[PDB]
Amino acid sequence: TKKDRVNHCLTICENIVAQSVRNSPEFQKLLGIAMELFLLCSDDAESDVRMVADECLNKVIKALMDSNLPRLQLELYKEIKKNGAPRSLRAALWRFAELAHLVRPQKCRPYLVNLLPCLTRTSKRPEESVQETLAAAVPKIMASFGNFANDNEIKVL
Repeated sequence: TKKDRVNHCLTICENIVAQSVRNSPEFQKLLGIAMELFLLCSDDAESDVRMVADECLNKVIKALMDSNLPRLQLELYKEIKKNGAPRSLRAALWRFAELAHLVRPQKCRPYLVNLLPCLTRTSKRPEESVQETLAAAVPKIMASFGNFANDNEIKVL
């Protein structure tokens, strides 16, 4: 049934964006649980649950980019590292490729080293939907991180 999941998503979404403090550790615990909730709902059989969780990811990202990118991008990476179902993987992949230009020079080297194993796993997959998302993601990820690579890391890619 769509109604239970739609109402749960929209409730968690509205609770997180309406909260003004945006900086406590308990808010970051709740935020991780919401990124897990919406990226799970991105894979649901019911099309309304997918559409709502996509709108909730886009809302909660744009509501928090001034305050919590260093956890929004961590949870999107924690989904790409799992190598899961096509929809939840894609729902993290294209979002992480948008947010890649906002990452600090202080963290580009860590994120590249952590993403090379993900990029060389997601490249193996038979799904043309995942491969067409990866074709949009690589040009944006490498424009953000490609100066932080060693020559051997480029060759492995």
